[PDB]
Amino acid sequence: LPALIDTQATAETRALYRNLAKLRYKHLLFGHEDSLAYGVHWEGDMDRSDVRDVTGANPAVYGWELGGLELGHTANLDAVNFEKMQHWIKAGYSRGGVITISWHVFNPVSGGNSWDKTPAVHELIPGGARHATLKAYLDTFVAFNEGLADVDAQGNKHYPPIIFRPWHEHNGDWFWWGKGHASEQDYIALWRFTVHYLRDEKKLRNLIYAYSPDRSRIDMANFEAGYLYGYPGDAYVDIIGLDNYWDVGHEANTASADEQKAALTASLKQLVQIARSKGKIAALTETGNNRLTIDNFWTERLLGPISADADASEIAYVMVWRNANLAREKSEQFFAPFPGQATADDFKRFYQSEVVLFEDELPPLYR
Ligand SMILES: OC[C@H]1CNC[C@@H](O)[C@@H]1O[C@@H]1O[C@H](CO)[C@@H](O)[C@H](O)[C@@H]1O
Ligand code: NA
Ligand code: NA
Repeated sequence: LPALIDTQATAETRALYRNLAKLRYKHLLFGHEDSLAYGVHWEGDMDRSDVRDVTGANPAVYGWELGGLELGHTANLDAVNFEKMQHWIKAGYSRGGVITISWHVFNPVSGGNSWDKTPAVHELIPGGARHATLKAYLDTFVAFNEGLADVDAQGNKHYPPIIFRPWHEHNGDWFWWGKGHASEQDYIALWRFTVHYLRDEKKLRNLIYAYSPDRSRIDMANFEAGYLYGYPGDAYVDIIGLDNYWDVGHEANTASADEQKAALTASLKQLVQIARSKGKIAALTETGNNRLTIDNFWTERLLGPISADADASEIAYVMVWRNANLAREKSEQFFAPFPGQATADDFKRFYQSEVVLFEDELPPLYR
């Protein structure tokens, strides 16, 4: 019953959205960022994942990241080669997995990265001096997407559906498109242009658009108002997402574990209520406990609070962030386990739950 904002979406893209809308009541898809690219202790293998090394299964949802594509780089900001990324997207999709993409766009004004707060949104939007730059940046995604296509025996082109999740965590102040660096109206203009350009001008038909504020900057006494800061309108969003690392044990959060569990459930309950009111689908688009320091994290801090409330449980998927490779990145950072990591057995339990689906037990999402 939810309908995509692209009324002409490909059959496979329509099917994915419809099937997520059906599956969400009884199930939760598990996702991992950069899951096939590397893990904490390995890089180079062309078909491997830390998640699979622990559980025997790939994640159901594969997250990927485009930052640097817009500058013509051959690899993204975490050194993931774009040609390999296209291969991995196609491989995951061929197995029935779901694809989602974020984009830590570099700062066009300074040439710095997404964390360089030099103002740029006002320049990029329609009427802005750098509007040609926004078009050029988006054109690089159009080209990347073409490298995901196949053409069948009848001459018809097919693509993997993509849950495209741009301009994320915009209620935070850490990215240049965030609060304090861009006005609310200019952010909305940026989002609306992104959709008009990709869906209407460029006629991409394989996208599902996900909106994803950060929970850590939402007042829980006024959740809906905070969630809807910068919301561009129902004609511009398909997935009512949320990045919530706060209620799952973030080091800076002084709330007790019991308060945090309750807040996780409440955040997802309200997310789902917003999605229901709008005819959309909700998802926990980013979460996790960096370095997996919390005993029984998966069952006690993630699955338990989601399953505690029937509204909260109607999220369609949950994705955790990447497993950075220690040999080349000096800051230890990971959100899924690897063999021998302390939470590995609890992650097996999470996988084993009847609620949680990894790639190996997905129904056919694309018909
Ligand atoms: O803390 C984990 C996430 C939370 N969401 C914002 C994101 O920037 C952050 O992780 C960083 O992600 C970038 C892009 O992949 C990466 O370069 C950094 O090293 C962090 O993983
Ligand atoms: Na669900
Ligand atoms: Na399961």
